This record gives sequence, structure tokens and C-alpha cells, in this order.
Amino acid sequence: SMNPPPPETSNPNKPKRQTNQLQYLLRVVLKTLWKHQFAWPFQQPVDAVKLNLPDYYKIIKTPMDMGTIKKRLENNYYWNAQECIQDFNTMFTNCYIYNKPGDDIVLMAEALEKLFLQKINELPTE
Ligand SMILES: Cc1c[nH]nc1CN1CCN(c2nc(-c3[nH]c(C)c4c3CCCC4=O)cs2)CC1
Repeated sequence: SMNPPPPETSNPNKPKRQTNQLQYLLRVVLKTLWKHQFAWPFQQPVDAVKLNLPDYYKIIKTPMDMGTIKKRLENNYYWNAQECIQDFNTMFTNCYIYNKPGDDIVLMAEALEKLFLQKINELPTE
């Protein structure tokens, strides 16, 4: 079995920006979710080989994880906050697509997503 290449975290062809909203996404949103007791499954791309999930990347064609998001923020990969918010939402949605309601991993995603929503509700104006 094989994992796909991880999502890119650098691309010199892609225009970059640092905005106050992106700074908030790193210092408040990512930091809060990253330290949570349920963060660990989301801190790296899913290793479908080690986890014996040979169907994971048959079902999930837009993988995303907080380790990737963290690196994208640190490397100023994004142009705007909406790009980064979309990556978070992709991560949560993938979890709900692949797994079953009530699975431990879904309960963990739901706890992180509640906090995500609480923080982005106070995203500062640009
Ligand atoms: C040792 C350590 C401490 N902190 N971080 C680490 C390194 N990694 C350690 C392994 N790990 C892991 N993720 C998962 C994981 N994740 C998602 C989003 C999953 C799954 C399985 C089910 C379906 C699913 O949707 C399993 S094992 C991720 C992090």
C-alpha cells in the first residue's frame, strides 16, 4: 500500500501575503486547536499504510491536516484568510466523510470544530 504525496506547503509560483487575519489564524486559531487533548490525529497527514486504511485515499481526494496548515501559515503560503479557513473545513469534512457518526475520531473532530467556530467568529476585520 502507498500514501499519496502530502499537500504542498511551499510554492514559489504562488503569491503570498501576511494579513492581520492570517496572523490571528496562526496565533489564536491554530494554537488553540493544536494544544487540545484531541488534536493528535489531526497533526499530520493520515498514514493510511500504518493505519491499514487502504481505502482512505480512495474516498478522500482532498486531504488536509493541521500539520500542513501550520506549515502553510508559518511559511506565509496563503493569500487570504478564506484559503486557510477552507483548509480547516476540508480537514473536518474529510473526517466526517470517511468515518461513522459517533466514532471516537468524529467526536474529536467535533470538539476541535466547536473551538474553531468560536475563534473564527471573532476574526478581526482586515
Ligand atoms: C505520536 C504523535 C503525538 N502527537 N502527534 C503524533 C504523530 N502522529 C501520530 C499518529 N497519528 C494518527 N492519526 C490517526 C488518524 N487521524 C485521522 C484524521 C484519522 C485517523 C484514523 C481513522 C480515520 C481518520 O480520519 C491515527 S494515528 C497522527 C500524529
